Amino acid sequence: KGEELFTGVVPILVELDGDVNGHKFSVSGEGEGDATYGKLTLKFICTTGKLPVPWPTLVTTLVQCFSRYPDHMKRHDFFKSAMPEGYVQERTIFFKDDGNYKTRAEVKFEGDTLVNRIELKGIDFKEDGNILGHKLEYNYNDHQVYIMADKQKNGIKANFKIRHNIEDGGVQLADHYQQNTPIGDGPVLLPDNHYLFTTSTLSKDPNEKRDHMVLLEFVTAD
Repeated sequence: KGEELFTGVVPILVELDGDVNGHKFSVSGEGEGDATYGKLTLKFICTTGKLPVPWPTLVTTLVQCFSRYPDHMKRHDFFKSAMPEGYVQERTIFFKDDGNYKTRAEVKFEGDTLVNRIELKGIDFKEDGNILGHKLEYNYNDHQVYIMADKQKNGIKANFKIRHNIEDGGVQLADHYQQNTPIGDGPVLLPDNHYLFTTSTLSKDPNEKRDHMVLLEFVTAD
């Protein structure tokens, strides 16, 4: 099936066109993924200058096909089954007391690379609040994601809340809303409702002079 496209180490390209309050920017990302361990290792660069948001607010947007699916549930794996034709991923993210993101993304194979292309638009943000005022710590507090099949769209939806640590105290809520649909026409594994558990560690690279993000991530399903 598609599951076989991930048996070993795959390369990962992430491209991101964004516009937040008219602050326009871009992020490109390279890395690889090993679905057998749901291990992601990734570097992201603001190839346009300084990132007008804090890196953590883009972690979610910046590949759930790489999550390690234990043997007994390989049949619930929409993300690998949509491949290589891929899936669209649309999200809407509400930052409690600030604006929000609208993100479209195409997650397909291109040659041997898994490519996550993304458009991100944001409106209604306060220019001195925690997002545009760069007020969040460079840490990540993951949260599980409840995956639910959307039989009418032939794919899945999801709703989950990320907590962002606020410099000097507090947490910024980021209410997440997600649907995925398949791109190709093959059949797809519509899955039973389940969880995806993510641990995420953002580091820097001491030899990169651009505004950037090193990210190591693990995702496994249950």
